[PDB]
Amino acid sequence: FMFKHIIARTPARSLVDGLTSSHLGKPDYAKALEQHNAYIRALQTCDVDITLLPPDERFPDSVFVEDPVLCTSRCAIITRPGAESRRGETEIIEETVQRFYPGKVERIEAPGTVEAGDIMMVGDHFYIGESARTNAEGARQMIAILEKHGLSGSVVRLEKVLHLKTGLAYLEHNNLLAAGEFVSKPEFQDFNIIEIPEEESYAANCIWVNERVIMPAGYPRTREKIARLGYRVIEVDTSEYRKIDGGVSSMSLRF
Ligand SMILES: NC(=O)NCCC[C@H](N)C(=O)O
Repeated sequence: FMFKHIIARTPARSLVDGLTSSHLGKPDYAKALEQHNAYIRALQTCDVDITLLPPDERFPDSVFVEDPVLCTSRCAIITRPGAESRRGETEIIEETVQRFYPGKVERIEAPGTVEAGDIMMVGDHFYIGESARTNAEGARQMIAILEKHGLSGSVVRLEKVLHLKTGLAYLEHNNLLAAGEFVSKPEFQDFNIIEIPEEESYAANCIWVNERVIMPAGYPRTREKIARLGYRVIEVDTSEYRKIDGGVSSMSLRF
């Protein structure tokens, strides 16, 4: 398989006020702009076309387009963010999704809450984390939609991270990056688990795109663990997004 498209959104000046549970300082808007540009330039080398949406000042975290939608090979499901300040992000991305998925857009409804960063796609199976942002009802609604379309899904329990993909990344070919509490999960033991060292935990969030793997710059052990598997590794500094608990998976929709 291969992805044909990516969707992303320019960061807003209000990014400095993005939600966070970290204490790594506040994002520097000018520097964040340069990093997002570097991220797009990396994506321009991955044989995909890119749809880059304009910034929206009303939504500080709207650069993290991964959360408001789940794009699959069969349909797109608009989610329902658990974070109060981000629920409205579904509205500003709906027109784009509708253009790519005519007559194939589904949606999560109350009382469900889902943020797609909690979803990890492995073939036609979708692992969905039960977090502070994605509740069991939301997971249920999503699994039912996936099943309606011939896909499958399951719930993964978590307690220590913001979203499932904060500490996990599937790089195709059975290669799974795992950090913290996901490393010893029974559901993931038939994968080739690549345990991320503690000092480099942030680097568990990486993206496979057409045999290239885009990862945060500054995590050398992880970079070598991926490189040796045969992937073309591209390093992009995302330090300003790390400050507001986001990374490379967070910043795009890939399908
Ligand atoms: N899928 C993701 O990695 N989402 C990260 C969202 C970070 C944002 N500052 C938030 O707290 O919602």
